[PDB]
Amino acid sequence: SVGKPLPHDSARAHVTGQARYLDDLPCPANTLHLAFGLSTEASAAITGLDLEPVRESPGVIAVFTAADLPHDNDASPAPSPEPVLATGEVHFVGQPIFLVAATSHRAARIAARKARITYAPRPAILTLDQALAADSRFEGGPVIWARGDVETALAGAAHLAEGCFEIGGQEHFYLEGQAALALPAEGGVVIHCSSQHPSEIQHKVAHALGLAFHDVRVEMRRMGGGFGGKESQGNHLAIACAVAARATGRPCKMRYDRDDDMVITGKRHDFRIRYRIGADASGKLLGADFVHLARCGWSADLSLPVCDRAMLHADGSYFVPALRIESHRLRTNTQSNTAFRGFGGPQGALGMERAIEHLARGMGRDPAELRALNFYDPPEKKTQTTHYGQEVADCVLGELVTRLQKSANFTTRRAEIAAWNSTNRTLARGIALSPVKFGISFTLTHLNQAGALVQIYTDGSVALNHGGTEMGQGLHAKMVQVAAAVLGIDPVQVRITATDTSKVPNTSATAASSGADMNGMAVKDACETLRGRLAGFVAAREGCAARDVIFDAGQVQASGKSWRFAEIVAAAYMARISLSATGFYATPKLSWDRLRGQGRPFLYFAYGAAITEVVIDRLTGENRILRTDILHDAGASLNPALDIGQIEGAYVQGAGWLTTEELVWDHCGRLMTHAPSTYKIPAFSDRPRIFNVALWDQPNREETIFRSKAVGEPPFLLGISAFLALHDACAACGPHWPDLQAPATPEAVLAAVRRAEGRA
Amino acid sequence: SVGKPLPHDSARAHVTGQARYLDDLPCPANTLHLAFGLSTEASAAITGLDLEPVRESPGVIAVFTAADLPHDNDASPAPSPEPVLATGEVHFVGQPIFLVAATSHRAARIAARKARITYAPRPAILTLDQALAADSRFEGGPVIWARGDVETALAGAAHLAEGCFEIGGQEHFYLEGQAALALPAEGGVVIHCSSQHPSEIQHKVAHALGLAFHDVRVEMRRMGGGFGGKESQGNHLAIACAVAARATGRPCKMRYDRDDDMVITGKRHDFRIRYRIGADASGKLLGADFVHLARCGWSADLSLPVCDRAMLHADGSYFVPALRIESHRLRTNTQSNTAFRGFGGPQGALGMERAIEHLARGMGRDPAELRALNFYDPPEKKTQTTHYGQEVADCVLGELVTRLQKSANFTTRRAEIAAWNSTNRTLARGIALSPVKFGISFTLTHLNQAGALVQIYTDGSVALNHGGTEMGQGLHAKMVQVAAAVLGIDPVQVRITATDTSKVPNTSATAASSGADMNGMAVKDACETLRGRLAGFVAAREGCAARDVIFDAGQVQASGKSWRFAEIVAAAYMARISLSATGFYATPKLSWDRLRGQGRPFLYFAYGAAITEVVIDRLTGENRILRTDILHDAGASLNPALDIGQIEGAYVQGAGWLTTEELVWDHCGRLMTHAPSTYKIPAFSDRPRIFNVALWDQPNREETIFRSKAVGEPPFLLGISAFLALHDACAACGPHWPDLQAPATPEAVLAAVRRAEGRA
Ligand SMILES: Nc1nc2c(c(=O)[nH]1)N[C@H]1C(S)=C(S)[C@@H](COP(=O)(O)O)O[C@H]1N2
Ligand SMILES: Nc1nc2c(c(=O)[nH]1)N[C@H]1C(S)=C(S)[C@@H](COP(=O)(O)O)O[C@H]1N2
Ligand SMILES: O=c1nc2[nH][nH]cc-2c(=O)[nH]1
Ligand SMILES: O=c1nc2[nH][nH]cc-2c(=O)[nH]1
Ligand SMILES: [Ca+2]
Ligand SMILES: [Ca+2]
Repeated sequence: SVGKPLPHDSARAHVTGQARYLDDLPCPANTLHLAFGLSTEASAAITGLDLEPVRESPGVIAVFTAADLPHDNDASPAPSPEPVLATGEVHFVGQPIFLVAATSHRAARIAARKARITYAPRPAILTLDQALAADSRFEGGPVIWARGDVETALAGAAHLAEGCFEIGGQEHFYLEGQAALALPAEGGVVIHCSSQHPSEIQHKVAHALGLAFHDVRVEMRRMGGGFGGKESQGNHLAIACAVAARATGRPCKMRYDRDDDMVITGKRHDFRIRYRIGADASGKLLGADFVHLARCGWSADLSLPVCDRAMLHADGSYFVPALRIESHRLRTNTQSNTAFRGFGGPQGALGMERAIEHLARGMGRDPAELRALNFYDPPEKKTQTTHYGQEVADCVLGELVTRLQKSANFTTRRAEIAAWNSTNRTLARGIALSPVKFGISFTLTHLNQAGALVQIYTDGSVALNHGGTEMGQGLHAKMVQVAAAVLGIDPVQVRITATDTSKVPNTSATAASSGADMNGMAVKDACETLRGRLAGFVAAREGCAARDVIFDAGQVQASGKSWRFAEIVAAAYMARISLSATGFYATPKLSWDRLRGQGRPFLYFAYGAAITEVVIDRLTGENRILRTDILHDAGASLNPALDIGQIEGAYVQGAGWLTTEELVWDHCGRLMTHAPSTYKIPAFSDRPRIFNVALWDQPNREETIFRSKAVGEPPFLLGISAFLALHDACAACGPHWPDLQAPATPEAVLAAVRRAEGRA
Repeated sequence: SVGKPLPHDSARAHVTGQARYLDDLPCPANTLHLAFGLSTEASAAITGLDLEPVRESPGVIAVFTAADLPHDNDASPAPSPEPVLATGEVHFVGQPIFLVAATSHRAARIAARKARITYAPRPAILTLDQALAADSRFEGGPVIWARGDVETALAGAAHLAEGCFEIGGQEHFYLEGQAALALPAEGGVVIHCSSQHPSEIQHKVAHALGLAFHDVRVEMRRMGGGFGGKESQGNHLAIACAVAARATGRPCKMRYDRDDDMVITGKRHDFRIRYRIGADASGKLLGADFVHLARCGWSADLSLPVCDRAMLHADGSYFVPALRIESHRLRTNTQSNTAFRGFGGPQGALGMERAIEHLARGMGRDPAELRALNFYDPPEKKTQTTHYGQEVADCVLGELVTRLQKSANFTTRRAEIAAWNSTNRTLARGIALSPVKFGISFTLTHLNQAGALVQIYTDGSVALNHGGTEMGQGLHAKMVQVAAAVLGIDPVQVRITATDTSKVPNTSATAASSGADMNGMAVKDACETLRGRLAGFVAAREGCAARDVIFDAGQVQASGKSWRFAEIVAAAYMARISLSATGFYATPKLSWDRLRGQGRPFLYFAYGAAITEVVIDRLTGENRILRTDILHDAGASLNPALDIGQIEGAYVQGAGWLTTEELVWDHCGRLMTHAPSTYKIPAFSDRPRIFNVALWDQPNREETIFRSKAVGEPPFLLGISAFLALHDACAACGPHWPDLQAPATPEAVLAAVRRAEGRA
């Protein structure tokens, strides 16, 4: 079943509005609703906290403060704490300071605004330089990795390019907002939330309430979008909900209004990247030296892994004999940044990407050959390594880009464009090609495990359950498909159930594009046990050997006789053979050392390429993507439709990141862009007018679920091509380095134009 | 932990009203409430059905009729159907005809009464003779089993007794009544209910909705008692709930008001038992021939297995060279009878016990030696068999009864009584010893399976889950105990979860006193798995063998180091070892054939004995139990507290059965006793004033979880001593056979008195 383009498991339900998300679930009439009241300072001591106006507000029932917290007060996904309710001082504008449970969402919102709070302000750190200045950082100092000796390499280099440039963050904007609900259930709680990580929600709620893990059960059936935004900031909602619940005696739900959501949660780490890169006379890179300043926010969240991944991707798609990264994870008084599709990767990649382009302009070379010339070697003595020392044995980049350029009519188009430009004085088109190599697996190694539990009922139908969470990316269907493929029956007999830490325990968050790779195995593992039992039984019964019992298309065949799967199961039931099983999986071959920067942190890499073409307006910088062509490698895809879709969506999101998406804070730290009316994701019409997406269809070298390949994050990096192209257009307008910053808003583009035009 | 007298798992919650049973669960404001409208005819064709008044009644939302059922209309636990709504005709007073769904339980009841129905009455069959007469029956004819040649045997017997007697049914009176709730959950349903058989609730709900099983989940956390009454009559409530909820789009609950419950559900099968038994001059049984007429009601329900079980126990505790049974299972237009603690066994045993008393009286012998003399032989060439040919290899009655007689001062007490009676002309005391042997395992062999799913979280706590359902009998403690023992940690670390068919599938109803025998094994089975993975891991890590890793008391020990179980678990999680496992178990050695009456239908036999002392008043029949002494064999008890408890309570209920519980139908077939005000269970004061219960402590010969023994049903048979003792007091008043019938209400006793007295 694996391999066919079947629709998402809740397609119909989405499309008629029966699919329920969290705020849709029915709940008792006495359910309360909650809202945080937030700090209005970027950095201060809290000096007075009068809440009387709060308690007195209509419909309100309980109000909460760090002191009311019965046990832990900490939602951080990492060993250093992050209070859920402020403990004496605040650190960014948005930080929740107390919590309100009233008889209605509005009510709670309204009350949250009546507090009388006095602060003793303090100097605030809002910018990388400020941070740098004040040595405000995480991990007691920057992280440095080095392979070879760069300064040597670069001092003696025929060509060179130094450059510095800004990469702005990005707000997830998941259509369904953060949200959760908790229901006291004799002794313990049951939380429903919209999170990518129920096993953690469990852990944090448990600690928040002083309960052993077994007294807390998180169920989560679907999220309306997550993109990393829900890898951890689901914690504050769950904690508050469980805590209000334990106190008031009653169910408590909490959902952030959009404005709150954007102000409180984190975003993608914005980066400043400073690079020197250099090459040979023939164009082979000689070395690249990089410094990453990354804006993490006021607490650790997942900065640690994120910045590790960006370093880990600083080689972009190329082999480089010497390469250095110095990675500062700067602490600042603003939203605590966190995961976002790509998890650092795009930042590191775009780093190398910008440079190599700068390099190419420098030597009047065509960027594309320059790249193509430095891709890692194809597979099949001594294989090349990355700067962290992992052999790259499966890079099909050379082949693929070639194939893409042909199919995209790359060369010819390039000319048509030059011409067209030369005849225009107000508009310029530009086009670029960018590649992608992304590694698969958590860099924090022991997260790479998954479990599934499978049940077959006497009427032959099946209930599948696994650790992943469906956030729109088709995970469940793939897992259904794998299961139906391994048991030999039609998918229709397989039903998916909601994710539930009481059914599969100790899960990792659904992330690192590892949802399907791993859960897939786990389910397969369960289904294999089950199938095993069936064959054993059939065999003894029909005298003969298990391995000749065949399950296919809903039918079982043995010794010339054949029966319907149901008929087999019923009979195993009568025979008393267990029809239930768990299954589990752990990614092999991984080992690496973060501090040393050496090892094999990944199983295999994902690749792909994209050629985008755009036009810009020389007067105002207005601009847009006319056409894009992608060719991306999803292994032996488990579901081509489902994959094409992630590819298309990711691309858009990726581009979105480098074009109109822009975060802005005011001089006092306030988030100015905190609502769709001022934070602008790709709207329907920004879709490329011609959008060709196709897949490289080749098995994965490594032994993954049906030789497929993760496909959720990788494709997000194809967005770079858009930025690259945007920059090709500026370059066409003058002979200077456009030095286009990201995000490329029109103001930004217009600025690049002028530089290149030499008008300042 | 196994072996300690620990409290029930939910004792704190029982005692402060926090434990929630089904009607306590909170549910959405829009939930609807249901009630059936019932037939008022014992047997007729439904000719007209005006429901208009119903739809018109206040708060009503939907009304249903067989025609409205969307798919199956059948709630029977057996191959022949039993409609949930009546189809054209009715067969007893109480049979549900249509179904109302209103915005409140009262509203529903009230509307249920407004229908205008016209019937076309038919002759009804209400008594055994009638049915016998009309050849009204199930299984197309009686069932006969014969071992040896009885006629021959009897004909040539030094001693003989023929007698015939009635045994009455019994209403469960579970303190929480039948009840269920169904929640549409996108495409499928979730049922909560109060039932001993969630996997079946699943089956029937599914079939009624037209859904594969996998779209139906039943969760059942605890029942307020079941005693058999919830082995199958949970079905109608669940089907109706689900059906109403498919149609109205909203959650529907249904619980039966007492009066309804007693009129609609079934009761223990009342019996008429005819016998001839005969012996040697020395007292050894020669043969015994038995006829069982059994009133099953309008529909199959579980008559089939029940009646098999009575045949199965017609040998009571005695070896009998020849013995025959003809068992009629007669259909009648009354409540469809069903399971009840003992499931036929008591009726069968009572049968033999009456007869051997009759024989004893006939030969001027003391019943007690008569019995003592014919018990099966102890264990340790050719071992005796039962009349179904199953060797009885573990009968310790001899040893046990002896011990009981002595500890209870039997003989001296017998004398004290004779004297006392001789000085008394209005009161008479009676005393009697009665033994029990009870087979353990469903007689419908493939039912004897169970499964469990266990989880260990990274803080070391543990979530246990198995297929059995808690109904007051202590199953979840015993299961927690086994788990804690096998894993080597303190029980506090293990929490039980609600029975849930999406977690352990395809379960048998919890019954046959086999809840723990089996789930215990399965739970051991998963724990052993998990403890296996842990040892493996410690082994590898500390180099050494797994069999030397030791879990005890919450601590793990190997090569001279030790750590806390939780430290092991966390370490395993980081090593990426699955901490989840299912478990399964199927009882071995069983094989037997219903039709022939031959086989091993049981793993082992439960035994015990009870001596009861009573007084009756020769004027009105009033009477009461003064003192009871029991010695019962629970194997190596999994929890002596919990086991003494089942013995106590069961004794009471058993006596209850043969003394004040009495069912009564009027000429039209209407149940006259349908409420506690007229059906009378033992009340506090009818407890024996001196009530000594003690356990026989010997490991089971068979390999049962910790060598323990089922103790749910067997001990109910100890009630028979109460009846036998009431009969001894009658006997004490005259030289004639009292012919005491059951139930021995005071009317009944007085009647016996007079027979004995020759006063008619
Ligand atoms: N439609 C949709 N796709 C998505 C997301 C989402 O929230 N919605 N989250 C992304 C992120 S951050 C990851 S890490 C992958 C997860 O895919 P996977 O489960 O198979 O690993 O989904 C990507 N694709
Ligand atoms: N307190 C209590 N004890 C009880 C019952 C009950 O509803 N409540 N049901 C009886 C019946 S019919 C059976 S079959 C056993 C179940 O014992 P087991 O589950 O451990 O097999 O409960 C016996 N004892
Ligand atoms: O290496 C990681 N990659 C991720 N992608 N999305 C979430 C991720 C995470 O925790 N770690
Ligand atoms: O043999 C059985 N004995 C039972 N006791 N309680 C329920 C039973 C059943 O289904 N079968
Ligand atoms: Ca966010
Ligand atoms: Ca009943």
